[PDB]
Parts: sequence; C-alpha cells; structure tokens
Amino acid sequence: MTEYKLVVVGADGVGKSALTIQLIQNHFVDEYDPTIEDSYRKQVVIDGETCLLDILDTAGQEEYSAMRDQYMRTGEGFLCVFAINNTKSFEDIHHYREQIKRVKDSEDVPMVLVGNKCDLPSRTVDTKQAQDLARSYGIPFIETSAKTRQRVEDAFYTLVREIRQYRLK
Ligand SMILES: C#Cc1c(F)ccc2cccc(-c3ncc4c(N5CCN(C(=O)CCO)CC5)nc(OC[C@@]56CCCN5C[C@H](F)C6)nc4c3F)c12
Ligand SMILES: Nc1nc2c(ncn2[C@@H]2O[C@H](COP(=O)(O)OP(=O)(O)O)[C@@H](O)[C@H]2O)c(=O)[nH]1
Ligand SMILES: [Mg+2]
Repeated sequence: MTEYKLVVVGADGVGKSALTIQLIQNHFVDEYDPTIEDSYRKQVVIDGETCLLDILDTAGQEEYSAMRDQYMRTGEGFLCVFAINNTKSFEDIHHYREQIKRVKDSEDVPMVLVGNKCDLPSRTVDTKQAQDLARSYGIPFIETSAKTRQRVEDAFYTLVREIRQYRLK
C-alpha cells in the first residue's frame, strides 16, 4: 500500500498523544506519559486510496543534533498542534514551522495547523487569528477535540491529502 509518514509536533500538553491515539484506537486518553515518543501505524482508505499512515508522536527532550535532524527530515507531512486555551502554544507555532522548513530545506512542506481542545469553554486563541496565520503560511487550519473526536480524522486526512498533492506536483 501507499505509505505516508506524518509527524505530530507542538508544545507540551497541547494534545499530540491524545490526538494520535484517538485516531489509531478511537478512544480518549488523558495523562499519557508526556516523555514517550512513538510511531503509530494504521491502514485506512482516504479518497479511494489505501494508505498506511505512519504517525510519529513526538516527545522527549528538545535536542538539535544531526541525528535528530535526519530523523525529523524523514517526515513527509507535519501536524502542527497548539491548544486554543494556551496562547503560548500558538505563538510557539512559528518556531516549529521554522525547524520543519530548516530540516526539510524548503518553504514548501506539507503541513496542517491544528487548534486542539475546541471542546473547552475557555478559549484564548481566536479562530480567525489562527485562520489568518495559516493563510499566511499557505496551509490548512482545523480545530479539533481529541476528547470528543471532533474533526480528528479531518485533521489527519487533510494532512495526507496535502502530502498527496505535494507528490503529484
Ligand atoms: C518539534 C520539532 C522539530 C521539527 F518539527 C522539525 C525538525 C526538528 C529538528 C530538531 C529538533 C526538533 C524538535 N525537538 C523537540 C522539541 C521540543 N520538545 C520536545 C517534546 N517535549 C515534551 O514532550 C515534554 C516532555 O518531554 C519537550 C520539548 N520543544 C521545542 O520547542 C520548545 C520551546 C520552549 C523552550 C524553548 N523551545 C523553543 C521554543 F521557544 C519553544 N522544539 C523541539 C524541536 F524543534 C525538530
Ligand atoms: N478537554 C480536552 N483535553 C485534552 C484534549 N487533548 C488532550 N487533552 C488533555 O491535555 C493533556 C495533555 O495531553 P497530551 O496528549 O498528553 O499532550 P501532549 O504533551 O502534546 O502529547 C492531557 O491531560 C489530555 O487529557 C482535548 O481535545 N480536549
Ligand atoms: Mg505526548
């Protein structure tokens, strides 16, 4: 089948692991060990094509070695996650895009911006603000909830679609 290497990045506690496990195992996990970095795979049909998603749920220490660079560089698309009730996680997005562009050595990298925890009442990041930033980046923006599963498939499948477009260009 066709393989897609997805990488999930973003500040600690934005819901990277919860989103990944929601997509793979269809249930909400709270208090998942924040230090554990793992790859999860799933076979799915997206727009008529059988895909093998290979999803890197990033964690561990913030380290910039040639090795780590090389590892990140094998990612084909990046899910850039912030939490809508954490403004700092949103302003961290610039930094992750910067690192992704650096190791991919390109301004054109399949990416999707994700505003997670849209189930919460205490929003601090306007939907419109994230939409506009995403538009400046030239990428899709989706609001998700790993807790309720709202738009979780949308987010990941949108990234697959972006990688697919990149491959055909
Ligand atoms: C992420 C990422 C990343 C890419 F997306 C692309 C290429 C990369 C190349 C080298 C390194 C990274 C990368 N590594 C991890 C990273 C990481 N981790 C990993 C996961 N963490 C936890 O899960 C908490 C408990 O452990 C802690 C912080 N954190 C950051 O940014 C964190 C901040 C806060 C303090 C300073 N630092 C710079 C900004 F200000 C935000 N970047 C990472 C990075 F770019 C790349
Ligand atoms: N209400 C709500 N809480 C969430 C959501 N996603 C994650 N969380 C909680 O936020 C905390 C951090 O989630 P986690 O997936 O470990 O974040 P990570 O550090 O980015 O991997 C956990 O307690 C989760 O239960 C969400 O969509 N809604
Ligand atoms: Mg985690």
